[PDB]
Amino acid sequence: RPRILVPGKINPRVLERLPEMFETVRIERADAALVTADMRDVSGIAVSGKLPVPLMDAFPSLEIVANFGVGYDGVDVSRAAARGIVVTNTPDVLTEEVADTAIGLLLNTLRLLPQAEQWLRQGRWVREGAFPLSPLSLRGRTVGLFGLGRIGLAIARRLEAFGVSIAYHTRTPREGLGFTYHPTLVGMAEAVDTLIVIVPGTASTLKAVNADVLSALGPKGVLINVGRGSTVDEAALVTALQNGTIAGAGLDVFENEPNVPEALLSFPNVSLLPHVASASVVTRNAMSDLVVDNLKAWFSTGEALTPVAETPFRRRA
Amino acid sequence: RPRILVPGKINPRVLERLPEMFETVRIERADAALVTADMRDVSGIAVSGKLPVPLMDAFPSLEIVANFGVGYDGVDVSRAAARGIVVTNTPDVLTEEVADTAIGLLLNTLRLLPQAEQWLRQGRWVREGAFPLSPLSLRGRTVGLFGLGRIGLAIARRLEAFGVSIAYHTRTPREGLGFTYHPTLVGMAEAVDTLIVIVPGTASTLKAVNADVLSALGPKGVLINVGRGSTVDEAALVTALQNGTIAGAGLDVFENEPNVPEALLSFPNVSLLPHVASASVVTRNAMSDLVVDNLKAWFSTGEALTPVAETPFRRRA
Ligand SMILES: NC(=O)C1=CN([C@@H]2O[C@H](COP(=O)(O)OP(=O)(O)OC[C@H]3O[C@@H](n4cnc5c(N)ncnc54)[C@H](OP(=O)(O)O)[C@@H]3O)[C@@H](O)[C@H]2O)C=CC1
Ligand SMILES: NC(=O)C1=CN([C@@H]2O[C@H](COP(=O)(O)OP(=O)(O)OC[C@H]3O[C@@H](n4cnc5c(N)ncnc54)[C@H](OP(=O)(O)O)[C@@H]3O)[C@@H](O)[C@H]2O)C=CC1
Ligand SMILES: O=C([O-])C(=O)[O-]
Ligand SMILES: O=C([O-])C(=O)[O-]
Ligand SMILES: [Cl-]
Ligand SMILES: [Cl-]
Ligand code: NA
Ligand code: NA
Repeated sequence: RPRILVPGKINPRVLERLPEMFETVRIERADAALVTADMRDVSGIAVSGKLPVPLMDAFPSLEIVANFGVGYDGVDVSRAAARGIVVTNTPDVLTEEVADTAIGLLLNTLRLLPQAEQWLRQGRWVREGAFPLSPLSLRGRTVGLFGLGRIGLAIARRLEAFGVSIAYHTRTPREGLGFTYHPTLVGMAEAVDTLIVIVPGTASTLKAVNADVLSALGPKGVLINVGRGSTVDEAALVTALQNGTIAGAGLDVFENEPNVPEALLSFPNVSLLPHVASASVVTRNAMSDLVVDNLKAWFSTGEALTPVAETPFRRRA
Repeated sequence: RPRILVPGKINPRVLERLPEMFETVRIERADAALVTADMRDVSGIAVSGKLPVPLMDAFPSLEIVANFGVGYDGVDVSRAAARGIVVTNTPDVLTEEVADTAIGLLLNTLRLLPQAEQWLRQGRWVREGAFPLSPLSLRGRTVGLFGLGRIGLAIARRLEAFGVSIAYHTRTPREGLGFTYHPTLVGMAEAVDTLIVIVPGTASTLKAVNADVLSALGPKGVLINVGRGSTVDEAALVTALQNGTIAGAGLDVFENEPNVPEALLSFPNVSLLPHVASASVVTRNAMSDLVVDNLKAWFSTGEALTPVAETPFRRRA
């Protein structure tokens, strides 16, 4: 039985299913200091969260890293590729769930539904009367999707049914769709009043949503981030909200989770979520299955199910 | 200049625009006791909320009641019709807004987004870690719309883009659509796991969502009510939630607003809103304009813009 390392916390379904083919090796944190000599025969890793290079490089027989999540920025895929290690992620099985969350977050941001529920639950409906009217609405908005991949397209399909205009920005256009392409992010931001962020966290997207993009978005502007916190210049966002440069924001992800700047907590026009876009039992069960099924496919057939683009590898044993 | 009575609270936009053609007469509550002899020449009423018959019958020259809202169950339309009084409502201008709110409420009910935001805002992400996974999801659900009118159809169009099956129950089928018709409410409830209520509050819908309907909905069942509180047997709903007969509920409307039963507040699988489905500035401005424009059309041309079905009347002066 190949030996699979699981560092730190992971969905119990992964742990439950690894014994179908594997011996499991557990360490308490993703930390190379916890690796003992008896673990040097480990052939695979299943991981949720960051995988530091020193931990990855502690295993000379490592063949595969199975990442829990579609984003795999916590894995140094360049180093994995240089070592001939395949990296797998969990695309597709979470696409519709994340797109649902994005829409919920957008509606909560615009219509203040969480605050309205608080008003009721605190007894204010009885004592004070109606919750104040929301200054914003989805009606009449124009939405720009930064990213139009698996998840961005699913978000766009939803938004088509809400009667809003849709535009998008990607490095390469996706022709065949009826959406307006913008070759620059700032150009799209100028044209739209609602910006949805759903790109990976890479060097090319680092602080792409900056002061210039937020200024272009404009005074009716609403920012929704369901991608990675790294993509938004978080200090610039706080400034834009403070000054009324933009009208609101809804964020599922942040620069340094679980820490959220105190200033972001003060704004009554901001909705905040603790990175919950895929966080249902059914979707996390599906993600768990795909982590395990990648490992099973690799060790049984030599072909993973969902290798990442950077590692189109086949097993050599 | 005709004199228009405004009893109790109304959107200030109504009050701002009435002077274009009318003299306004205000009373503090919708209460016949507040009517003075000098008010007996009043020719119209603009009202948000209930209009008791004794108040309506205090005005012998009354020609028109302009209701703020598409639902007009707070007006005794049978008595208005018997007196030859036209009744107007505010359809269409709120359709897309209410449909938006219904989807937001559904997503908040299923994915616990308001609770997840509370977890973050209370500091729990830091010490306790991730918000627990939501037991429910929209993924794989089958939705039954009780009502498929202006607003029900708008909700269905949205839901088509979320990849869920859609069925509906109305007294008469709407052929031409690709949705499955059910001739009974209980039959639809059997077949679906998600019931969205969007019918008017009438004698025929009074407690239609009862213990039998909730039992048929079943143990994965989610109830969303954005129609009228009268349509749901609220005591039966509390029992069903307590016993695990159904899995969750999201409610914008209640039997005796603003009072919500204490038991409903205790359930962690319930989202509650203070009747906010149309409650944005833009949509309430449009509703205000339609109340005033009905009154202006009536007194200038003798034809209202949006008379109700029960009063297809033309002005006689
Ligand atoms: N909040 C959460 O829980 C979740 C967050 N995520 C995040 O969402 C991301 C996207 O997921 P998914 O849709 O499956 O990924 P895809 O690879 O299918 O799509 C990525 C999109 O981003 C675009 N893109 C990438 N780099 C740039 C760039 N520099 N400038 C402009 N566009 C760029 C791509 O187009 P092109 O290549 O043409 O530029 C493509 O349209 C994940 O990497 C993850 O970080 C996903 C799931 C859960
Ligand atoms: N929470 C909120 O803020 C809002 C609530 N509302 C409520 O929503 C209601 C619906 O508005 P709207 O869609 O514009 O109205 P419509 O008149 O356009 O649609 C009403 C629908 O209900 C159906 N219906 C009526 N009685 C029954 C019955 N006994 N059994 C089955 N179906 C029935 C009708 O079909 P059929 O006649 O064939 O039965 C029709 O499909 C309003 O009356 C109002 O009370 C609306 C807006 C705001
Ligand atoms: O990429 C993911 O799936 C994530 O955000 O966890
Ligand atoms: O019927 C309406 O529009 C309402 O609920 O106010
Ligand atoms: Cl998980
Ligand atoms: Cl109002
Ligand atoms: Na703009
Ligand atoms: Na059922």
